Amino acid sequence: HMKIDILDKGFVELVDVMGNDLSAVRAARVSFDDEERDRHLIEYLMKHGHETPFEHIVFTFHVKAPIFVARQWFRHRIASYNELSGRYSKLSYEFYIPSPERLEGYKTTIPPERVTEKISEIVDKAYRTYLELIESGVPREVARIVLPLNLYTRFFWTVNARSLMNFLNLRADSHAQWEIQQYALAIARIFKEKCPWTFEAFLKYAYKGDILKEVQ
Amino acid sequence: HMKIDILDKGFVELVDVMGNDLSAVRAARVSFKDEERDRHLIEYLMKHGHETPFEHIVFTFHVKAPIFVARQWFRHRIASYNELSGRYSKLSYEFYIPSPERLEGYKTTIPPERVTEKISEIVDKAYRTYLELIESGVPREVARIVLPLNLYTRFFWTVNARSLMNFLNLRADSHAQWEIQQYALAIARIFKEKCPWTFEAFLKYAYKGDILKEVQ
Amino acid sequence: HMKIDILDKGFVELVDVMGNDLSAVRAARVSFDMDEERDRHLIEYLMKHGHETPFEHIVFTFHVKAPIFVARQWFRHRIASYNELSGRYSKLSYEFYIPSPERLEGYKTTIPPERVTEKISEIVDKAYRTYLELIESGVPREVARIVLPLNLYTRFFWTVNARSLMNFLNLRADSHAQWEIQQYALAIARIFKEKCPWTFEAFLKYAYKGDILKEVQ
Amino acid sequence: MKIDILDKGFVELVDVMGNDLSAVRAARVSDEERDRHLIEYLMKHGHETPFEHIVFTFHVKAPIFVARQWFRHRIASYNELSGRYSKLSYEFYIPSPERLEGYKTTIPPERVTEKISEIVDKAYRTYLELIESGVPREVARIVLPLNLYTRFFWTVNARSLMNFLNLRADSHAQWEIQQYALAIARIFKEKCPWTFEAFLKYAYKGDILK
Ligand SMILES: Cc1cc2c(cc1C)N(C[C@H](O)[C@H](O)[C@H](O)COP(=O)(O)OP(=O)(O)OC[C@H]1O[C@@H](n3cnc4c(N)ncnc43)[C@H](O)[C@@H]1O)c1[nH]c(=O)[nH]c(=O)c1N2C=O
Ligand SMILES: Cc1cc2c(cc1C)N(C[C@H](O)[C@H](O)[C@H](O)COP(=O)(O)OP(=O)(O)OC[C@H]1O[C@@H](n3cnc4c(N)ncnc43)[C@H](O)[C@@H]1O)c1[nH]c(=O)[nH]c(=O)c1N2C=O
Ligand SMILES: Cc1cc2c(cc1C)N(C[C@H](O)[C@H](O)[C@H](O)COP(=O)(O)OP(=O)(O)OC[C@H]1O[C@@H](n3cnc4c(N)ncnc43)[C@H](O)[C@@H]1O)c1[nH]c(=O)[nH]c(=O)c1N2C=O
Ligand SMILES: Cc1cc2c(cc1C)N(C[C@H](O)[C@H](O)[C@H](O)COP(=O)(O)OP(=O)(O)OC[C@H]1O[C@@H](n3cnc4c(N)ncnc43)[C@H](O)[C@@H]1O)c1[nH]c(=O)[nH]c(=O)c1N2
Repeated sequence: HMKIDILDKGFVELVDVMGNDLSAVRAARVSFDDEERDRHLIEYLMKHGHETPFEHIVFTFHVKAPIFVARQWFRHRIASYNELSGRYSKLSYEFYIPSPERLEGYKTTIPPERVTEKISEIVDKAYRTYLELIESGVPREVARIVLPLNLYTRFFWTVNARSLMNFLNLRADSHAQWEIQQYALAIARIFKEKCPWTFEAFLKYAYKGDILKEVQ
Repeated sequence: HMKIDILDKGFVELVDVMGNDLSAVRAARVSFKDEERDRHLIEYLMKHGHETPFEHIVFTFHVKAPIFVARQWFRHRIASYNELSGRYSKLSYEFYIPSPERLEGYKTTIPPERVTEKISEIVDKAYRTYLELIESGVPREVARIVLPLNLYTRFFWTVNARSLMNFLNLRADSHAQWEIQQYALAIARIFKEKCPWTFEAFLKYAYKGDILKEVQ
Repeated sequence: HMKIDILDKGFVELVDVMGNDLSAVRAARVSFDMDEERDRHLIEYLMKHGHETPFEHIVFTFHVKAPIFVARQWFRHRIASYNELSGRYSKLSYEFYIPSPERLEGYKTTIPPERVTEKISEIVDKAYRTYLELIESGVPREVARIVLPLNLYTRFFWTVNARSLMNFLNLRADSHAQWEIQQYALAIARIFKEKCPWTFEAFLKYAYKGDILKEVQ
Repeated sequence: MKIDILDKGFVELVDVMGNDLSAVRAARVSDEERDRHLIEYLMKHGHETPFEHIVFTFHVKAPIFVARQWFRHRIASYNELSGRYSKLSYEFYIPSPERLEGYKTTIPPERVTEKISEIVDKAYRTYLELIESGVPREVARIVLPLNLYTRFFWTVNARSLMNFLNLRADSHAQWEIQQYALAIARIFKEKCPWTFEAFLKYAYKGDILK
């Protein structure tokens, strides 16, 4: 299974896939079974906006992302989600602590290392308060509300190539938060590995973002 | 490939599938095996209305059906479709001619065999008019409008188990037209073969229709 | 109620609408927490930068009477709500779309365009008479109707938001789409322009991918 | 219509399209007593598509943990407060001691309320300190707790709204979202009384509304 590590404790793991570039070719021509002619069709469908044949290629991912990242991701309605229940599921209680390198470019009054320290400080205080409430008898659903937005969560993502290509135009772009951009780059990498023709054609004719045309 | 013939010239063919019953188990637990425990979870998710884990099992079918059946089918929006272009495809023109046995139960002034003959008569007249217009230079998109609603079409249907179970509840039921009931029975057969635990649980706790609890 | 007649016997009628151009402004203004000129400037900004979600808050309900072959192309738009006349039970008017000889202008035909119109009328009369003969003899509606041509008129209700409506106009109000549905999309664009003038103007200026709306008034 | 939820939250009706007859007009394509009888017929026989023609727009102010459960309902339109570009107001959900009634706790319920206020003040002060020192909003905000209030616009049709009520206006859903769901049901009852009544009588799967 393809697994790309993202941020300090996160990942993107490919669980399953249905079809390849030819799944889109079969659907566009409508018949159940030439390499150059088939790849030429992929480029034709892409450059002319014939997006429906690409809905026949489906992916299942296992993502471990911080809640603030998952909140931006889960806004993509044309997909299937299954996340860990904060009310009942036994979470690992891992948190995203940005490295000082995340603050490179911004001029700060305090050192970037002090920002990293202040984030660690408040997640430890919040987590200790949570355990103290849990130990005292407060139900999980009430005690968990004190936990920060950088807390790690795990989910299953079933998405078709069409909706995956929309996620890439929006999330694999400089206007999206750096944290989600990283997760989208891993999604693009897994997509390129499984559908090389559809990915290449996408970057050539349909891709609206910027970071995928700059980063290898 | 599983292929079930429906009506006089139609079929339902399984193109591809992603996952099995365990795909729904993995998605519900949020983790990438105990037969009794896994089957007990499928039954728990089904009886308590936890339907989202079943969206992680996806199917691709190749269906050949009359346009009046396709019109009823394509009303199911939570799916992916790709049909033959009536405007450009050099399609095989075949029509659904109901057998006299289709009219069994209804009291008719003319014999059921005469109904079958009258349908064949008018489809031949309509098809001959179409070819005459096509030969005379009329574009396909205009000449085709004279063809009857029993004209066979071909399409590719990508649907997840949840939306497939909604289709079964509605189309594999006596209230739906006899022609689509037949197509839904073939869908249920391919679904049972690939996801036996999910199909058994669905019939036991969620299935709202009638014909699937009567027909084997 | 706005009603635009399409083809020989069809129409597009506006049943209801929710919101206007300022509905999209109110929905966008919640993001960055906080005037006609300023609110029109926002619509144009959202449109040119691909911020499409605020436009989902403007919803329309239409009543369309179109030939089945047109409805088949329309109903492919899944991000909408539909409700059509039941062919199995509903009492249809039994009206058919007969193209005028002017529809065949441009194409070189061996037979005159007037003969094409006559041949279409000929076969719809034959099919309709066969249908009534089966209906009178006791054949159930669901079986007897299968002989009727694709040019037969149907009626439906269409509930669609401005975002999905703008996808429809992109695809159907374009030269690559069949002339029949282009006509229906032009009336949709007309009703959309009348209710959402700022959104429609911004749409043609920055987001519209088709061709006929930038040429036809 | 505005219904206040929890300590600082609300559900406000922005706009609505149609009423009970919008579903009647949409169904009749396929008299008060005869129209109401149709509503009950469509509901008891599972004819749900005519109800998609009644659409609502709400303005909701709810904590992030409630919004996370709400936003899982994909058959709807959402528009939320950025966070990356918006000005973070000191608005967090502090449960009252009455929220812990029923559970036996080692510390008093009033001390739980105090400990929640204590940690939100610490997290909000840390946030302002990072913001003042030059840390961008999108990075500094990650320290804020899940009880932080957010605002969003919700455009949903009656069919998807009735699915939301079957799931969220039920004892199995968290008590906080149940409260919001009761406000969604109240506004729905006021605008579509026939649809709500028939829904309660034949289609409603939950428990708290009955
Ligand atoms: C750089 C940036 C900034 C922000 C945001 C995003 C980005 C990249 N987003 C999220 C997007 O709005 C959108 O949710 C997401 O891009 C998914 O984007 P999305 O495009 O809505 O994805 P989808 O999976 O829901 O659906 C895929 C396609 O399906 C169609 N669709 C689906 N449901 C529909 C329906 N109901 N009606 C009509 N069409 C519908 C539509 O054509 C869409 O492209 C914000 N959202 C918000 O509310 N306030 C904000 O300030 C921001 N902003 C701050 O982070
Ligand atoms: C009491 C309780 C506990 C938990 C949860 C919920 C509740 C109430 N939920 C969230 C539900 O899934 C939620 O109701 C759903 O997302 C929206 O619930 P939902 O019912 O899927 O609502 P929708 O608006 O997305 O869509 C409305 C309808 O549209 C159809 N649909 C939409 N998209 C589809 C598609 N892609 N494929 C097929 N059909 C699709 C489908 O028929 C659905 O009924 C959990 N989810 C999770 O992953 N782990 C968990 O432990 C939990 N659990 C704790 O949090
Ligand atoms: C000129 C022309 C020619 C032809 C066709 C059309 C035209 C204009 N179309 C129809 C399109 O394929 C399509 O259905 C629709 O027009 C676009 O219709 P569409 O763009 O898919 O619109 P929508 O309303 O279903 O959904 C709105 C948005 O929602 C998203 N979406 C919705 N459901 C989704 C999902 N499940 N997965 C991923 N994304 C999904 C997606 O981003 C989409 O833009 C054909 N279809 C076919 O099967 N064979 C053919 O030969 C032809 N062709 C000959 O007539
Ligand atoms: C016996 C019988 C008879 C008829 C019909 C069906 C059957 C089974 N229909 C068709 C019917 O109205 C419906 O369109 C199809 O059965 C598809 O059902 P869904 O919408 O549930 O599936 P679909 O696949 O489209 O969606 C699945 C689920 O997604 C949700 N959903 C999808 N899009 C949504 C949206 N925009 N808003 C809210 N929820 C949404 C719903 O929860 C739905 O259950 C009909 N139709 C007609 O027009 N006239 C008629 O007379 C009949 N008669």
